Amino acid sequence: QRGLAHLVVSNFRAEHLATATDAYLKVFFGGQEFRTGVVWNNNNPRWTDKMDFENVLLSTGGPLRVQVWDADAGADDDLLGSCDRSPHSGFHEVTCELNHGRVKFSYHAKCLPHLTGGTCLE
Ligand SMILES: [Ca+2]
Repeated sequence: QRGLAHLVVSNFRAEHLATATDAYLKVFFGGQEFRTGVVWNNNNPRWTDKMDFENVLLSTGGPLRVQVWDADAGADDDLLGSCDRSPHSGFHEVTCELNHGRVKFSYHAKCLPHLTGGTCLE
């Protein structure tokens, strides 16, 4: 099958998210899902998570979706914002502007052998 790649997403951090924020991320690609921990009381959080999505369909299986949530203990959490990317092969630094502030992360996408092209369709 064409369009297949290894996808690893990392180096998650956010800026100016507010007035106190308790942020965590949910990160999706196709049917797969990761969730980070909560950084309590911080408008510029960083998370150490490395998210290996292993083999994915880079073309059709997307998008890569990052949700930035504010944990509210004893109530419903607040969705601060969300962004989508259609990943391309290589190494990429993403900046997602939110209504307030932004979230940043990197990803590496490498086509499976005998595939090439920016979305591994060739
Ligand atoms: Ca809650």
